[PDB]
Amino acid sequence: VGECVRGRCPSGMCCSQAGYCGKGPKYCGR
Repeated sequence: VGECVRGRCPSGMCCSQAGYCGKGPKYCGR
């Protein structure tokens, strides 16, 4: 979160095209 940690995310978060992890349209969509 913030970064996708080595490409991973914490509990149910998603990874954006920018290598940044969070929850929302640009994270779980694109």
